[PDB]
Amino acid sequence: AAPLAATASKFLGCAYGAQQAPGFAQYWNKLTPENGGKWGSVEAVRDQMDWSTLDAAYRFAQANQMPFQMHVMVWGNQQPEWIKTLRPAEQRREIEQWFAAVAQRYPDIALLEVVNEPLNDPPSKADTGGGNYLQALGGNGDSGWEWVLQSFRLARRHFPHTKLMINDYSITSSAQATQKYLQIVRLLQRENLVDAIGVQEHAFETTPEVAVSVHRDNLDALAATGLPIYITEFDLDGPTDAQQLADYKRVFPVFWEHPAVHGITLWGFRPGLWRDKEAAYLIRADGTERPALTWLRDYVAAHPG
Ligand SMILES: O[C@@H]1[C@@H](O)[C@H](O)OC[C@H]1O
Ligand SMILES: [Ca+2]
Repeated sequence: AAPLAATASKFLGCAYGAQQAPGFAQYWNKLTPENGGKWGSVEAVRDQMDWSTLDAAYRFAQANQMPFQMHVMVWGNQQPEWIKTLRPAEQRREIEQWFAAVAQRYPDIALLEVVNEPLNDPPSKADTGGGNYLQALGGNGDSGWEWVLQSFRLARRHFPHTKLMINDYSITSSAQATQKYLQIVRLLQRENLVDAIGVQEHAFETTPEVAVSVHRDNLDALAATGLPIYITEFDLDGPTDAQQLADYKRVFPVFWEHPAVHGITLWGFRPGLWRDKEAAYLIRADGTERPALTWLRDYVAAHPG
């Protein structure tokens, strides 16, 4: 039994970790580590690196010839706790060492997610896993996004052959948010710092009060940069099987059939994925496939692009 996108022109991948492991390669052909590549997962204690969970995702991806998306170098959650109180110069040396460490250990990263959530969750908080290192990367600076520039400069320096991606949520749901995001992309491109645009597209981003057409128009706007688009963390809630199925039919094709979208990654498929309470899983606890998954296999087989 072969992955859904086996004969398609773009990948259909999934978040990977212990609860998503069973049967993974029979469904998906690309992966992102759900949690193990966050900095606070690897370096919870300063200067001792626990690569075990990240190694598990990378080794699995390689064993299965699937592209690996490193998630994530800079974010405002699940960052180490010890960095919060260091002076910015010291924080910066730690950031640099984290970049260099990842680059050395993982030579075959397909897509490096350098910054996730610049419009929503910058590393500027000092709560649990907040990081509080925005000023180590120059803060907002002249342009308003200096720290994003600095993060991508470090990634270019340390990963000279790797495709660099920016990622965020609640982008395609509004023109104003898409224009905001594209200002960051514009600033990055002044120095040719970014290679791909990611948008997460969780359930909360694609609800029907905003028409799918508006998401399509914003995809076109993002695509106007000439950069490839990736849908990075897709999920649709399933309080009933039928709501989930109807949502899949309404939402999924718009992203899948967009000529600038070069891959979609679901944010899990088995119970225990992030939106478990909302029953976003496509396979039930008893191992059975839900009607949205039945539909999705057929739809992807019929849409190779
Ligand atoms: O790491 C993921 C993040 O990028 C996004 O906010 O969705 C939840 C997290 O699991
Ligand atoms: Ca260190």
